[PDB]
Amino acid sequence: IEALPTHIKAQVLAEALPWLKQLHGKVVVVKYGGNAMTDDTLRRAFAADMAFLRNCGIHPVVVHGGGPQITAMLRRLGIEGDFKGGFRVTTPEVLDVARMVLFGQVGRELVNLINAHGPYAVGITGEDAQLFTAVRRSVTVDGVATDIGLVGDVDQVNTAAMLDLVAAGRIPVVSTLAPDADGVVHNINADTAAAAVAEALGAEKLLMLTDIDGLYTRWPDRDSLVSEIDTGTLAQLLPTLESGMVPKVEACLRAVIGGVPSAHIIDGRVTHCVLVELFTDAGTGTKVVRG
Amino acid sequence: IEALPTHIKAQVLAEALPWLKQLHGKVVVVKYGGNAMTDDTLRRAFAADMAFLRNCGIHPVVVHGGGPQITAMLRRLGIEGDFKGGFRVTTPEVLDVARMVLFGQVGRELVNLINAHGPYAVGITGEDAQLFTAVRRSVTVDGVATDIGLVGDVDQVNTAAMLDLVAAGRIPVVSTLAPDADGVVHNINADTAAAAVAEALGAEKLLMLTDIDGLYTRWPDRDSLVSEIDTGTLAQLLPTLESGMVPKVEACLRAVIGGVPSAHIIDGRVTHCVLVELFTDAGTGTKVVRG
Amino acid sequence: IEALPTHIKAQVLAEALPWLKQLHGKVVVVKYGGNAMTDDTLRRAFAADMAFLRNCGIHPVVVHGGGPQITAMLRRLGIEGDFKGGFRVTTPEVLDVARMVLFGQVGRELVNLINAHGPYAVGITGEDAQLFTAVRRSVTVDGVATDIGLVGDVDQVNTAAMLDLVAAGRIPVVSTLAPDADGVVHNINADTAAAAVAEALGAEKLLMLTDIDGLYTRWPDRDSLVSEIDTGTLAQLLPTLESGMVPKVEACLRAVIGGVPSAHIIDGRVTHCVLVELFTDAGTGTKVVRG
Amino acid sequence: IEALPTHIKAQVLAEALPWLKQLHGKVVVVKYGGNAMTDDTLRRAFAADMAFLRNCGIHPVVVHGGGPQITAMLRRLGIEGDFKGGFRVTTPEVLDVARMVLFGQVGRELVNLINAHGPYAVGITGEDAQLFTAVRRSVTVDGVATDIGLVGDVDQVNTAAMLDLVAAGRIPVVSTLAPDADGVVHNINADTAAAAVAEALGAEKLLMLTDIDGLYTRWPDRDSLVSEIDTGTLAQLLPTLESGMVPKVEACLRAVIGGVPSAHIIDGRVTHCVLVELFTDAGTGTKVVRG
Amino acid sequence: IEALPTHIKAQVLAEALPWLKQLHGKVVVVKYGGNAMTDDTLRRAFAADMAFLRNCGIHPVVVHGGGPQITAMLRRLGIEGDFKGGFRVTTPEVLDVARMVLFGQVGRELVNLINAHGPYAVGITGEDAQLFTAVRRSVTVDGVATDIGLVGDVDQVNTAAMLDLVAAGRIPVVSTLAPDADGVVHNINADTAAAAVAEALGAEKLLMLTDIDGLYTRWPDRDSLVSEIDTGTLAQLLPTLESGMVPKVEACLRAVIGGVPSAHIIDGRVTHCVLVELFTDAGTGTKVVRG
Amino acid sequence: IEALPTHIKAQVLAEALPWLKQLHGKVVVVKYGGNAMTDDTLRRAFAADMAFLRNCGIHPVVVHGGGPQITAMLRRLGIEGDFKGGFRVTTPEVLDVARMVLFGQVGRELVNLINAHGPYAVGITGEDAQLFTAVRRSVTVDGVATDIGLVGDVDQVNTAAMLDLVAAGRIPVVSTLAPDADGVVHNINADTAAAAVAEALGAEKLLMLTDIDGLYTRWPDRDSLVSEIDTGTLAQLLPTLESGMVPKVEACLRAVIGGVPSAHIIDGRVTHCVLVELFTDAGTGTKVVRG
Ligand SMILES: COc1cc2cc[nH]c2cc1C(F)(F)F
Ligand SMILES: COc1cc2cc[nH]c2cc1C(F)(F)F
Ligand SMILES: COc1cc2cc[nH]c2cc1C(F)(F)F
Repeated sequence: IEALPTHIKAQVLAEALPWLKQLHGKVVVVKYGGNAMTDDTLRRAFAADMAFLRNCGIHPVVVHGGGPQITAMLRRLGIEGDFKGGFRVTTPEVLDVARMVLFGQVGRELVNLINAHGPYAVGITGEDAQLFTAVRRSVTVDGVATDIGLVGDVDQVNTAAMLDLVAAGRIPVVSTLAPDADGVVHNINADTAAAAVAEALGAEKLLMLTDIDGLYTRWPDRDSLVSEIDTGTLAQLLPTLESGMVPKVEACLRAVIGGVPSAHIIDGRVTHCVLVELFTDAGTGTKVVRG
Repeated sequence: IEALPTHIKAQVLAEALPWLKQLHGKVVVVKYGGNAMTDDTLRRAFAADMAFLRNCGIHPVVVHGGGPQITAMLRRLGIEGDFKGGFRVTTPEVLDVARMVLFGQVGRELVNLINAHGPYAVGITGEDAQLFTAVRRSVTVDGVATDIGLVGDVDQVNTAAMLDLVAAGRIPVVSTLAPDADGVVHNINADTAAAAVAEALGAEKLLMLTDIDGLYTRWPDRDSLVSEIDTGTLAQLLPTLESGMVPKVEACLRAVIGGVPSAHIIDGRVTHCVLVELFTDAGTGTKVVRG
Repeated sequence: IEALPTHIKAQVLAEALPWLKQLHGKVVVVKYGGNAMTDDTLRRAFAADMAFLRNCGIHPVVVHGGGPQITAMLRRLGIEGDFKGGFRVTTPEVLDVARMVLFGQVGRELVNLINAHGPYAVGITGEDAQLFTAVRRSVTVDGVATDIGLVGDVDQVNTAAMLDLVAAGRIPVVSTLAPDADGVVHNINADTAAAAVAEALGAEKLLMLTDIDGLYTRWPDRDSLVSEIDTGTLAQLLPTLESGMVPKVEACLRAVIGGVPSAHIIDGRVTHCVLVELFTDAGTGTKVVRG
Repeated sequence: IEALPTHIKAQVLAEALPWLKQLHGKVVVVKYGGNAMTDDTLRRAFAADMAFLRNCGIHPVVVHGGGPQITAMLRRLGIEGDFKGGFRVTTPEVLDVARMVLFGQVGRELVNLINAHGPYAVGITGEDAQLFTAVRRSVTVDGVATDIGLVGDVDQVNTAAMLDLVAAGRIPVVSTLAPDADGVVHNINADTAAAAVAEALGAEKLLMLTDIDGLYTRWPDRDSLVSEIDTGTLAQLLPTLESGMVPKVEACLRAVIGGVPSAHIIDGRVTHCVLVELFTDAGTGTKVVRG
Repeated sequence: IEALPTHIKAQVLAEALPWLKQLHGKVVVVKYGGNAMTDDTLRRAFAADMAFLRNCGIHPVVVHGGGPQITAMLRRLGIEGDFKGGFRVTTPEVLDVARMVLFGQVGRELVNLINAHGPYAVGITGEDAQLFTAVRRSVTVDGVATDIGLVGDVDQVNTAAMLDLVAAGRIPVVSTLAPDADGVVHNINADTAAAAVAEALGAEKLLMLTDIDGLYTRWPDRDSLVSEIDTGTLAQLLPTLESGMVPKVEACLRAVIGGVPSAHIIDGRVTHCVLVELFTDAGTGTKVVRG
Repeated sequence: IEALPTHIKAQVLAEALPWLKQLHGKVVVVKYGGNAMTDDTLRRAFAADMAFLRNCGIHPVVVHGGGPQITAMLRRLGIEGDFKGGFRVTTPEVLDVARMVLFGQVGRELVNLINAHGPYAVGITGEDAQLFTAVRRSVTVDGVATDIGLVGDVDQVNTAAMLDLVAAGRIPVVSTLAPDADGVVHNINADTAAAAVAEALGAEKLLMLTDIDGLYTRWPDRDSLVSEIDTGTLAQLLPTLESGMVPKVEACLRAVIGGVPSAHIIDGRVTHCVLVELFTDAGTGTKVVRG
C-alpha cells in the first residue's frame, strides 16, 4: 500500500464524498453473520468499519445472527433436538441456550471488538427497555403450517428509544430475542429482524453480509450476477433461488418495500466489505430498490 | 390483608413519607443475590420493588451475582476446575462461561421480571460503552498472594454515561464483567463491584441482600444482632466474622468510607425486604455509617 | 402501629404499586374543603399527603374553598349582607373581603402547612399571570335566573403556563378568584373551578374532599351507599340528592364528561383520606367514570 | 402632546438608547409605596411602566409596602394595638391581618393593574416555594433593644427560583412576609426587604419610590437637594435626616454596599417617575453609588 | 431638548408602550436606501435605531440597496455599460462589481455603524449558508420581455436558518445577491427582496425608507398625501405613480398580500424616522394594509 | 482509478480511521492561499475537501488571503501606492479596496464553491458580530519600526460566538479585516490571523497551504526537506529561511506554542492536499509540534 502513489490515495478518498454526504446523520442497519463473523481478520475489519461510520457522524446499527454457535452449544450440553421438516423445535430449554449464546457470547465478542476503538458498542435484545416485541411464527413443512416452538418475527419496535441510543453516539449491537405480548421471550431470525429494525428506524440503507459475491439470477451461470434490481422483479425471482439466499432476499424486499431507500446484499468474505459497499462504486454486492 | 382496618393502612403509607423525601431523585444501588434470586416469590417481589422505586422517582441500580449458576454450567459443560486455596482458577474458558451465564442467563431473568411492570430494565456489563474497567486482582492463600486468573476489581467507572441511563428512567441491571486496560474481560466479585458503583455514582444508599437477619457481632449469640454500627468499629470486627459475610461487610465499609451516606445489610429471605428496609423503621437489617 | 407485624407492613406498601404506576408523572386535582380544612390533625395530614404525591413524581394541584371563613370576616367587619334566595349578593365590597380571606388567609395556611415538608407550595388565583378567566354567572331562584353580583364560572384556563408550574416541582394552591374579560375579578365556586381546572390540565383524577362517607342514592338508607357509578346514571340521580352534595356531584360529572378518567367523592373526615383513596382499594369514596 | 413637533419626539426616544442598552436583560428591583400607590393616575402609570420595562426585555421585580392599609384594617376589626416606643407590637393576630391586607388586598390591586397590559404579574411572599426566609428583629427604644413581635429582616433568598420566575417573562410582585426557620411567618419592612432582594438577585438598579423630590442634606434648605452621592458620605449623613427617609436611605446603602451598581430615591408623586428616572437624564431623584 | 419639561418627556416615552407591546419578540424588516444611507447624521441615526429595536427585544432585519454606488464603481473601473431600455445589462463582470460593492463596501459601512453600539450586525447574502436563492427575471421594454443579464427575484428563502440568526440576538444586514438553482449568482432588486424576506420570515412590519413624505395619489397636489391605504385600492393606483415609487409600492402590496400585517413607506430624510414610525403616532409615512 | 483493484481501495479508506477518530468533533483551521486559490481544479478540490471534513463531523474554519488580487484592483482603480521598505502603506482608501476585494470577491468565490456541496459556507470578518478585534502593527525597515497604515494583528477573538457558528454545521470563511478598539477597521496578515484564530478556538490542527513541498532547512539542498520539527529548533531556523516562508513558519510556531497540538505546512499545488495531509501518512508537508 506504500508503493501506491499519493495522488491516487487522494483520489480514492475524494471519491467517498458523495456517499459521506448521503449517509451523514443517517441510520444504516447492518446484518452481520457468515464468515465476516468467524474469521479473525474479517471480524476485526468489520468492527473497525463500524467505528469508521461512527467517526463520520453516520449511525450504524448492528443486528447479528449465530445459528451455528447455538447448535455447537446444544451439542456440548447434550440437549437432544427435535426436528420438524429441517427445523429444530425451540423448546424453553433451547431458547435459554440460544439467548445465552447470542447475547452472552456472540454479541459480547462484537461489542468488545468495536470497543477497541472507543466507547461505542452497547448490546441489547428486545427484552431491554422493551425495545421490540415478538409474535410467534409458524413454518410450512410439506405444505402445512406447523409450530416449531418459541421462534417469532419482530412485532413492534420502540423507534424513539432506539434512536435516542444512537444520537448518544452509541452503536447498538442487537441480539434477536424479544418477548411476546405475554412476556415470553422468542428467538427471531436475524435476517428478518434486521429488515424490521431498518424500516422502524427509517434507515437510509440496509446491508446484508453474506457468503456470496451477490445475487445470481440463474446460479451457477457466472454471467447471471446482478448489481441492481427492483423489488417487483426480485419478488418474481424469489421461488427460483437456493434455500440460503431466500431469507436474505426476503429481508431486502421487505425493507425496501417498507420505505428503506435501498438494501444491499454484499460479500462478507471481502475484508472491509462495508467500506467498499458504502464509499466506493466498485462494490460486488447487489442493490435492491423499489419498483 | 383485608381484615386489617383502613386507618392503619393509611398510617403505614404515611410513615413512608420521610424516606420518600430522602430518596426522591437519588441513586440507590442494590446488590441482588442469595435466596432473593432463587425463590420465585422472592424474585417477583424484588422486581416489583425495583418498579416501585422507579415509580417514586427514585433511581435504583441493580448489581447481581451468580456464583452457583456458573458452577452448575461448568459442570454441565464438563469443564474441569483448577483450584488454588478454595478458589477456582478463572481460565479464558471459565470466563466465557461466567460471562455467558451472568449476562445471558441470570441478568436476563431479572430484566424480564422487572419489565413485566414496564419498559424499565436494561442489562449491561463493563464492556458496554466502556462503562467500567477492571484491574486484575490477586488472592492470598496460606499467606501468599496468588493469581487465580481473569478475576478483578472495578478500576474506573463512567459516572456520566451511567447517570444518563438512569435519568432516562431506566433501571440498569449490571453483570459484573469488565475489561482491563488491554481489553481483556475479567469477572468481578459482585459485592465489591456494587460498593464501587455506589461510590462512583454518588448513591444515597447501598443495599446488600444476603441470607441473614443482619450482622451478628458474636455469632451465634442471638443477642449479638446489631441494627446500626459505624465504619471504625465495623472494621475492627471484620477478622472475627464467618467467611460468608466478610465480602458483604467489606463492601459496606468501602462504600460508606467512599462517601455513600449509609450501606445496609438486609435479609433477602424476607419478601419485599427492599420496601421494608427503605420505607419503614421495622427493618431487621444492619445499617453502616461513617465514624 | 408498632405491634403490627413487619411482613404486613411490606404488603400494604407493595399493594400501592399499581396506583403509583397509574399516577406517576400525572396531574391530580384535589378540591380541599370541609373538616379536612378546619381540624388541625386532618389539615396536617392533608398537607403531608400533598408532599407524598410530590415525592412520588405525581403532580398534585390543590383548589380550596372557604365559604364559612368569608362569612365570619364579613360579620367581623360589620358588612350587612343582601340575600336573593339563599344567596348572598357579592357586591364589590364582599368580593374584596372574599379575595382577601381566600387568598390572604385560607390559601396561606395551606401553603405554609405543605411547605413544612419542602419548598413545594405556591399560591395563585386566576389573576396571577392571567392563569384563568371568569364569566359572570346567574342563579335561578324560584324559577327565575337572577344576578347575585361578582360570582362566576371558570371561563378559559392557561393550560401551558399552569403545567409549567407543576413541572418545576411546585404544588399550586388555587384560590378561586379570576377576572372576567374586562379585568373585573369574580369569585368562583371552588367545586366547579376544580372540575374546570382538572379538565383543562388533562388530570388523571379529580378528588373532591367532603364531609360524607360517599354518595348515597337513597339517603339515609345505609345500604344505598355506592362505590362506583357512571356519568349517565349519576346525571339521572342529580335532582334527588340533598342540596350539599349537588355541587360536588356536578363537578364530578362535568370533569369526567370532560375526559378526566375518574372523579372521586371521598371522606375528608378520614385522616390521610387522599392516601387511602389513591393507594389502596379500601376506599370509602365514590368513583365516577364515563358511561 | 400633539402640538409638540415630531423631530423632538424622535430625540426624546433616541436619548433612551444608552439606558435601554444598560438595562437590557437585567433585573431592576422597585420598592413601590407612598402616593404612587394611593392615587389612581399614579398607580396606573406605575403599572404601565412595569409593562414597559418587560416589553423592553428588562426584568422588573416589585416589592410593595402597605403600612397605612394594615392600620385601617386593624381599626375596622376593632383590634386594640399595643405600642412600645412608636411601634405597634405585631401579635399573631396583627400578623394574620398584615398578611391578609398586604398579600390579599394591596398586592392584588397591583397585579391586576399590571395585568391589564398582559399576563405579566404574579404575586408572592416568602412563604411561596420558600422563596425567602425571615429572622426576627428587635428595635431599640430609648436606648434598649426590645421585642415588638413577629417582625423580621429578610434572612436568606432563593436566588435561583426567583430568577426562574423572571426569565419566564413574569413580573414578581412581592408582599413582604416570610417564615423564620421554624415556619413562623413574620412581617418584614418593605424598604429593607427590597434592598435584600436586590442584592440577592444581582439587580442592576434598586429604585425606591417615596413622597420626596430627593435627598436633602440640610432639609429644608432648597439648595441642599443632591442628585448623586456615595455610600461613604451618605452613611455619615444618616443620623441627620428626618425619621421618614431613614429607612429609604438605609436600604440604598445596604444595597449598593451589597454590590448593586446604583440605588435611586425618586419622587413617586411624579407620573411615570420610573420612566423618567431610568430613560432620561432629567431625573429629580438621588442616585447612590459605592465609594 | 433640555428646555423641554420633564413631564412631557415622560409622556412621549409612555406613549411608546402600545407599540413596544405589538413589536416585542417580532421580526421587522427594514429596506434601507436613499438619503438615509448617504448623509452621515441620518446614517448614524439609522444604525442607532437598529440598536434600539434590538435592545427592546425586537428583531430587526436590514435589507440594503446601493444602485448609485455600483454605477460609480463601474465608471471608476472603465467598464462600458450596455443598455436595453433604461436598464444596464448585468454581464458576469457587472455582477462581480455589484456584489463587491454591495457586500464589500455598502454592507460593511452599515455593519460597522450598528456595531458601534454592540456586537449586533452580521452581513450576509443569499450565497451564505444558501440563505435564499434567486430566479432570473426579465423586464418589459417597449412592450417586449427582454433579458438584461444576471438580475433576478428572490426564489426561496431559508426561513429557519435566518430566524436562528435573529434569535441569537443578531441583526442581519442583507446584500441582495443570491445564486440561482445552478449556483449562478444574480443581483436582486433590494425593494422586492425586502418584501420577499418579510413574507418568508413572518415579519410583523415591513418598513421602506425612501426620499418622500409619503404616497401622493395625485402628485404633486399637496392635499393628495395619504396616511393609510388598503392593498386593493393601492393596486389600482399603481400605474398612475412616478417611476421611482413604483418598486416601493409593489414591495408593499406584495408583502401585505403575503400576510405581513402592514407595510410602511416612510421618509428616510427624517432623522430617526424608524423611531417615529414605530413608536409614535405622528408618522408622516403611508401604511399599507390588506383589503 | 478504475484499473485499481478493489481491495486496495478498501485499504486506503480503512487507513483513514485513526485520523477520523482524532479529528471527529474537533476544529481544524485552514489557511487558504497560493495556487490552491488560483487554479480552478485545485480550488474545486479544496472546496470539496472542506465539505468532506464537514460530512465527517469535523469542524473546518477557513482563513483566506488575497494579496495579489488587492494589488490588481488598486492598479485597475489607478490608486498610486506609497511604499516604505517593501511595504505598501495602507491608507483609508487602500483598506476600503482591500476589504472590498477580500470579502466581496475572494471570500465570495470560496463560499460559492463550497456551497455547491451544501448549505455550509458563511463569510465573515472581524467586523461581523465583533467576532475579533485588531491592534495596529508596525514593521521594522532598515532597523527602525515604522507605520504602514491600517494594518494590524488579531487582538481578541470571540471564541464562544465563533464556536456557535461551527456547531450549527457551518463553515466559516474568514476575510481578515477587523476593527480596532475605536471601530477603525484594519487589514490583518492572513497567515498570522489563522494562527490566532486556531489558538483562540482550541483547534486540533492548523494547516497552512503554501506553494512548497515543505520546509527546507538548507534550501535548495533537496535532502534538507523535513517532515517533522519542534518549535524550539524551528524558532532557531527562522532567521535562515527565504522571506516567503517566514510568515508561514511564524504562524506555525505561534499556534503550536499557543497549545494547538500541531501545525502543518503543506503543498497547496497538490490536488486534495488537505485530504492527503489529514487522512494519510504519505503527506509531503512539514508538521510542527511543541518542544
Ligand atoms: C440511552 O439508552 C441506553 C444507554 C446505554 C448506555 C449503556 N448501555 C445503554 C443502553 C441503553 C438502552 F438500552 F436504554 F437503549
Ligand atoms: C413558573 O411560574 C411560577 C413560578 C413561581 C415560583 C413561586 N411562585 C411562582 C408562581 C409562578 C406562576 F404564577 F407564574 F405560575
Ligand atoms: C447562526 O448563524 C450565523 C451566525 C453568525 C455569527 C457571525 N456571523 C454569522 C452568520 C450566521 C449565518 F450566516 F449562518 F446566518
